[PDB]
Amino acid sequence: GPGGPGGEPGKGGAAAAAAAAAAAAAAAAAAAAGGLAAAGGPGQGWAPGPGPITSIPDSLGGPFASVLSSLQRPNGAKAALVKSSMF
Repeated sequence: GPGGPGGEPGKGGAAAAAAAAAAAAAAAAAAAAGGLAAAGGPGQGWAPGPGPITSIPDSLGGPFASVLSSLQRPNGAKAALVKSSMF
């Protein structure tokens, strides 16, 4: 036949994997000692297009984005990871 070539081997590495495993533990220990952060983005936004840097609030006590809804009806059970349980 004509043949049947292929592609060079990808990039492997054990350290790259271990690094991720250890990194995870560190974050856990850091919080155990006291507390540093909660998530990679303190505030509400995720808006379309490029936006300004995440500047901390000026004695407001709320998320980055400013509330627009005047009358926000009462709602509950709105979370991605809800506290589950089992017998």
